[PDB]
Amino acid sequence: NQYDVIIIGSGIAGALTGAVLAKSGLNVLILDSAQHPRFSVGEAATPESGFLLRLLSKRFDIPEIAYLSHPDKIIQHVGSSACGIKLGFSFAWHQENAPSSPDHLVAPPLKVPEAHLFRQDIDYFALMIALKHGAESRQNIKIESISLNDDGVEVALSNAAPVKAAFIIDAAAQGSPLSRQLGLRTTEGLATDTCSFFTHMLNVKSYEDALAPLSRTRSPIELFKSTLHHIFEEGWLWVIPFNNHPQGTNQLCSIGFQFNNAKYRPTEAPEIEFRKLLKKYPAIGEHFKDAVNAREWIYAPRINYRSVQNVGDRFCLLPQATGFIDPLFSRGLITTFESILRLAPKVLDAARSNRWQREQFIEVERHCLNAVATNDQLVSCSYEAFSDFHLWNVWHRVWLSGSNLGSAFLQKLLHDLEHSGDARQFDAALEAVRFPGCLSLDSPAYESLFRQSCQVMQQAREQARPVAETANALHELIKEHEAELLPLGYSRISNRFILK
Ligand SMILES: [Ca+2]
Repeated sequence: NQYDVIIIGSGIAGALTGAVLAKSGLNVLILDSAQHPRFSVGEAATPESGFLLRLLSKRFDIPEIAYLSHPDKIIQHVGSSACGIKLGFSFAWHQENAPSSPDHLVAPPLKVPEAHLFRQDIDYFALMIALKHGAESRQNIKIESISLNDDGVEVALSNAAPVKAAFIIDAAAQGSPLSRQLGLRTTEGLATDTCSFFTHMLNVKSYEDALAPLSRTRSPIELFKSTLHHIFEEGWLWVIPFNNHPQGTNQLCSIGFQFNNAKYRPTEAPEIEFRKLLKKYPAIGEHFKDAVNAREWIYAPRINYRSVQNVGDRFCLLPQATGFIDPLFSRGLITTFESILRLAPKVLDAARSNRWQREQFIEVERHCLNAVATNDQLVSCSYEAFSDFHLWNVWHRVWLSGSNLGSAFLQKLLHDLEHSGDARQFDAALEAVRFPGCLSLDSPAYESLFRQSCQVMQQAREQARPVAETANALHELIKEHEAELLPLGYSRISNRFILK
């Protein structure tokens, strides 16, 4: 074969997959119909995504991958416009036909700052990592066909000779091109049904200046220096600044609003839907008095999908090509980076033994499809908890306790790897987790809390239960399971800023 591995898509997922494989001695070809620089959403890093990048870096000995996990390192090595800063997630709740209250907020702060990724700069830098380790890249191409054979894969291209490899990876951020032709993609059975409008803006006012200062909120973090979620019954809006870092030079702020299609369907053009949203929620409008759009609004009428399979003898779909639920909680990048970390060693074994059977990659599929299902439950139940602040306040502890447990588990895996230097042991440890794709990874007590909490929320939606009933039911579940969670005081509802 001309190449060991062909990768579709040259964003961060495809580029980092290409880098680790090329560093490990494979001949890699990255194909993309787009070209750099180009825009992309999926901007909010998490503690999980940070640890996964550091794991990728350490597992494959590529120090530059670890720069992408911390904003100071991004500023220094990628560039001063390449990120904003994030000291936590903040959630501010609103309701139609009532003034918004600065006490209807929750914001768990971080120990260590994470990044708001300016993806045009981040992704190009990541492609450069791959290129410097020997991966070939072809941009602005047109794939005529993909053929999956006994002996390999053939990709036909427009105005060029066909290219051959042993294996193909679909790392495309959108479209799921291999998923299309294989008939694997479906919306059947998903609880989440949401649309999205997104763009980048100049002169978006900070939360502190527009709505309420730190003296009024009593928040331990500036909401300006956080991934801000404005939440309400039928949907939510993100405020993700790139212009909030003291050494940063980016002027933009990412803005996206999502609707639950069961509750509200948009009928008009994006700027009209935006102005109607700000009329419904004048508190949110305070961000945008002097703001101007720095690109066209993108509308996606349904962002949710999944796939019935995602690996074969000669292929693997990375998580973005397999399934997506919603930007809420930024679970997409988490799933993506863990999947690469699980897949890459198996592709190396396969390339070195020349054995290419679906069974070799079954744990990659298991993690991916379980992650998407969990993500679907988490988000759909969250969209229901948007109906009331007190309900949201109680419910958000279910997400937080899980995520805290998952991060702690990933940190432990990193620490073990760094002190032993044992890559096989790490690969086995990640594969041996009891709940791959779930928020905790390995806590039966947490996953009991999660599953019963999700049941409470789905019943509440199906039978239109009172929000005070639903909140109390969740609160008792947290109290029941609290002893087996990290000791952060998840059950004390009066504390709206759960500190590490
Ligand atoms: Ca080779």
